[PDB]
Amino acid sequence: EKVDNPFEGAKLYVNPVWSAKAAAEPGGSAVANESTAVWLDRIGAIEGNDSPTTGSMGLRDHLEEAVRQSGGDPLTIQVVIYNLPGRDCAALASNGELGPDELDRYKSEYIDPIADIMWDFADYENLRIVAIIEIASLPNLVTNVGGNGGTELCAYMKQNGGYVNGVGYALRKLGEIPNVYNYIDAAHHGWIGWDSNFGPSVDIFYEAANASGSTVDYVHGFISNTANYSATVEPYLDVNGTVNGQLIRQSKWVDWNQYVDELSFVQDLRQALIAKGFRSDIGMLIDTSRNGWGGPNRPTGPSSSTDLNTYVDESRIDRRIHPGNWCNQAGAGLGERPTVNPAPGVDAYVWVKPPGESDGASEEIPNDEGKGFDRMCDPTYQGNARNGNNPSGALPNAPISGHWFSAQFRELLANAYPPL
Ligand SMILES: OC[C@H]1O[C@@H](O[C@H]2[C@H](O)[C@@H](O)[C@H](O[C@H]3[C@H](O)[C@@H](O)[C@H](O[C@H]4[C@H](O)[C@@H](O)[C@H](O[C@H]5[C@H](O)[C@@H](O)[C@H](O[C@H]6[C@H](O)[C@@H](O)[C@H](O)O[C@@H]6CO)O[C@@H]5CO)O[C@@H]4CO)O[C@@H]3CO)O[C@@H]2CO)[C@H](O)[C@@H](O)[C@@H]1O
Ligand SMILES: [Ca+2]
Repeated sequence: EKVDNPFEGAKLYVNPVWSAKAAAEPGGSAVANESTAVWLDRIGAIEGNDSPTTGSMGLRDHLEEAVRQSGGDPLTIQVVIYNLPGRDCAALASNGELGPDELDRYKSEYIDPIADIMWDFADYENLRIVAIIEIASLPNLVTNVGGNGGTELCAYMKQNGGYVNGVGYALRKLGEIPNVYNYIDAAHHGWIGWDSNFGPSVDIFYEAANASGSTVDYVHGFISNTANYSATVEPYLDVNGTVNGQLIRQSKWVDWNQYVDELSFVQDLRQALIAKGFRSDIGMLIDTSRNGWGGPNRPTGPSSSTDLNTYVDESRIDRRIHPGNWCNQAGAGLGERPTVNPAPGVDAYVWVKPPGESDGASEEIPNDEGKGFDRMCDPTYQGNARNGNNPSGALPNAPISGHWFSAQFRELLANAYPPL
C-alpha cells in the first residue's frame, strides 16, 4: 500500500533551519530552497535542543512544517536516524552520546519517542517520511572488525549485536507506520566496492533486516554515498576498460575495486540484495550533496595519455588523493540537485548530508556531543594503511561535525556540477 517510490509525484521538504544558514552565505540563496534531510543526531534533537547541529526545531516541529509546506498534496521529508550505541565505531568525529552498551536506551529513549511522534502524523495521507537508517554503521562490521587496521569498538559492536539489533529495531518500529519509508545505509563504492567487502555487506544488511522482529518487508531500499564524495558516474573512466593493454583496475586510484562510481555500484548492489532475499521492488538512493566535482579543475574529456595512472588521474572527476579520504574534502562541489528516478533502479538522487555542515573538527574542540578529534579531518595528517598512507585531503579550520562550515559551503557552491 505504500507507494513504490516515495519521491515520485511529491514536493520535497525544505528545512528552514538549513535554508537560513545557506541563504546567509554569499551566493547561498541559489541553493537555499533545495531539499535536505533532517538529522536526529541526539535524543535531544527529538524534542528540540537548540544545538549547533539541529537548531530550534524538534521532530514534531519539522513534521508540522512538512504538513504546512505540502498544501495537502504529496510531500516527502527525509529524516536521518543516527544515534546507535557506539555510533561511528571506526572513527572519532561523529561518536555519540550512547555508548556501546546502551542498546536498551537507544530503543526506549531514542527510537520509541521518534516512532510515537511519527505515529501522530499517520493521519496525513499525503505526508511521506523517508527514514534513512544509521549511516556508517553496518559496513564497519565488515571492514573494521578483526584482521588488521580495524577497531576494538567495531569488534565489540559486532560481538554484542548492538548495530544489527539496533538497526532491526529501527526498521520494525518505524516501518510499521503507514507513511514511513525505510532506507538502509549502504556505504559507498570506495568503501565496500571490493570483492572482499561487497558480499559480506549484503549478508550483514540481510541480518539486520531480520533482527529485533524485523523482516525485509520493512525495507524500502538502500542509500549510498551518504556524507561522502564518490562520483555518481565517471564519464571518462571505464572500470572494465584498459589503457595500453593494461587494466584500469590496476591503477593506484581504482586499486582492484569492482567499481569506479556510485551508479554502477548501487545497480549491482540492488541486484545482489534482491538475490539475497530483499524485495524485488527495492530502489536505491545516492546522496549527491557533495559529489559534483565541478569548477575549473573538472576534466572536460578523457586523457590522451597511454600511461595507466596518468590516464586515470587526468580522467577521473573524483579528485581525491585516495577514495578512503572521507572528511571535509578539499575541492568538492555540490552534485546533482534532488531528482526523481534519474537512472535504472535508483529512486532518487538526494541531499542527505546537508551542504555546509562539517564532517568533523580539524583540531581538538571541547563539546558535549560525545565527539572526538579524528585526524582524518586534520589537513596535516599523513594518513594510515587504509587511506594508502596519504595526506587526509581535509579542509583546514573545520568545526565539529554537523556544525556550520562557511568555507566548505562556499567551495561546494563554487564547484557545483551541473552548474547552477
Ligand atoms: O550534518 C549532518 C550530521 O553529520 C554527522 O556527521 C557525519 C559525517 O559527515 C560523516 O563524515 C561520517 O561518516 C563517515 C565515517 O565517519 C567514516 O569512518 C567512514 O570511513 C570509511 C570510508 O568512507 C571508506 O572509504 C573506507 O573504505 C575503506 C574500506 O574500509 C577498506 O576495507 C578498503 O580496503 C581495501 C584497500 O583500500 C585496498 O588497498 C585493498 O586492495 O583492498 C581492500 C579491501 O579488501 O579500503 C577502503 C578505502 O580506504 O572505510 C572507512 C571506514 O573505515 O566514512 C563515512 C562517510 O562515508 O559521520 C557522520 C555520518 O556520515 C554529525 O555527526 C551530525 O551531528 C550531523 O547532524
Ligand atoms: Ca520501490
